[PDB]
Amino acid sequence: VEDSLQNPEVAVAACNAFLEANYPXXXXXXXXXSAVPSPFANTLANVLAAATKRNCNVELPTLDSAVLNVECFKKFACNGEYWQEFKDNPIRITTENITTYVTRLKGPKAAALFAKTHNLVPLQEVPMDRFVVDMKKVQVIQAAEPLATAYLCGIHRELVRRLKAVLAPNIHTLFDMSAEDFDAIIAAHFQPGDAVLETDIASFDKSQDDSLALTALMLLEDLGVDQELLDLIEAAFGEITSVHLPTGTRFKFGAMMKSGMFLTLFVNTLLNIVIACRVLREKLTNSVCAAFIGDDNIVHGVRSDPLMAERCASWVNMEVKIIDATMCEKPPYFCGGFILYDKVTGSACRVADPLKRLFKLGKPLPAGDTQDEDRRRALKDETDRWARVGLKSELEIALSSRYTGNIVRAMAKNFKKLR
Repeated sequence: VEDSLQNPEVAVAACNAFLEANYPXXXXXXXXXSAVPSPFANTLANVLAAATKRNCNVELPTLDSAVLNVECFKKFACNGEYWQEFKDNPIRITTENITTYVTRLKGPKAAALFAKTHNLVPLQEVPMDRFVVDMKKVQVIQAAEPLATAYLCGIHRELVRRLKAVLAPNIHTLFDMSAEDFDAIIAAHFQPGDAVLETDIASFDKSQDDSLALTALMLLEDLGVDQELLDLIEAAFGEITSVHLPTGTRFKFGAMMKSGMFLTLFVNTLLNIVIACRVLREKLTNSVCAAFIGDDNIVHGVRSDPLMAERCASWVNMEVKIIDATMCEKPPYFCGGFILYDKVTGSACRVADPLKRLFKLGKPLPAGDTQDEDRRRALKDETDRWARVGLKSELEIALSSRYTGNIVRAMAKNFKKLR
């Protein structure tokens, strides 16, 4: 009955019909990791506008809600340490923090000559005046742009791991996390029949609650982001993330804006954590494992109640959407894939996602673009992962939950599915 599919064109037709039926190492769709238009990075622009209204304009019912948000975040997801130590010591990036950037990106002698080229006095904080200038607020000196980019990336790395410092051992973020670390975390705590609360947030591309922007600002301040770093980020992006990008247009941005995108994703993940602290409360603290990335989160051992939703809707312009899931029954989704249970090995693993991979190969690929796995071998090997018998039934029920239903055989001829 599955014999037609091993023709490539019946396969592509079944894929088109499936992807029409359900139309609406860790692809989240340095690093430390025909559509609707939205700004370059909306949430960062919101945060900087809130920073401007911190003094230019002064909003109780929003600032009080922001305070309640920060205190829920600090009580339900944090161990309770390093807050005064992080406030009393704002983030300052050294010349060593730039070496470990230029070496890990281009090499040791590159960093030697770079520091050697900008008088990077070692063990010393990088003096901001070497790459930003006041006007008579601040502005990037157009001469040395790589320095500003490197020190923005240093801010990003320090923010990431300081968040890692403040959070409780059960709260996990996908930053700085190797695939095998995530594998171990997933395998230790996910057995067949476990309850998993999955959550999506589909509105980080639109105006915040404004209390959420002010919350993110306060949490960045508590992490060590002072007014000077704020001024730096303003000069870097305060005139860039107010503009929408043409949908259907390829852009090859510089590194400063990949870093802007990075702390945008960071602020989004922070807001995800605070929203989960807001909805789950104690059930988040006592979970043995909670994972967050961007607008994706899963929480182990927690099941919904009729009254999570009256708080899920408590945000304007936000669509916070719960999903109840059960290991091997409702296989949960997280960050471009499912959490299945390989059960020849007897452990839970995370594997990628056919709907998203196929909707991804629905777009054309040129030759100038590097192809680590061209001609659908990146598809061949995870077809081999989800067409082996320790996974395939758990996956077919996962897709019964998501979405014939045996498209994995149709996925094996490559350039036909692009259409």
